[PDB]
Amino acid sequence: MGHHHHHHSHMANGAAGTKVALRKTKQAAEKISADKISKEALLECADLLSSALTEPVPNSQLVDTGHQLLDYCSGYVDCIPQTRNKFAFREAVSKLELSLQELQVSSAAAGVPGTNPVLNNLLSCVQEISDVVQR
Repeated sequence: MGHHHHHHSHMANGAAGTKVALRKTKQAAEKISADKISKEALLECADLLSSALTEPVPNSQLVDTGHQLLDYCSGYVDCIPQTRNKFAFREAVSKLELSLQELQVSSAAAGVPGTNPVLNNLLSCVQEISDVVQR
């Protein structure tokens, strides 16, 4: 216990733009985290959403948990050989990002189950994304 510096998990976040430089392009698949994005890993991350959209949780948790799927998808999508699936994957991700960004500003309730139809729209997108990989 401690009543002086009372802050749990306070990571020293301090990088004013410095960490944003050559992320515009690539460098080497070995170092690129996107090359590490595994098929099963993406499915498991999506499973967090399907669960989180059926269990009552705060808006922050919903958006932040789904927010990672965008990085996984944006990197993994180009690896998909079948262009049909790759396109169906693109649209699903496009639906996911729009739904997530509107959910955070349309929170209002913040922590109320079923509060916004957007939650079901997210679920629809997650089902599509996983199913595209299962095609």
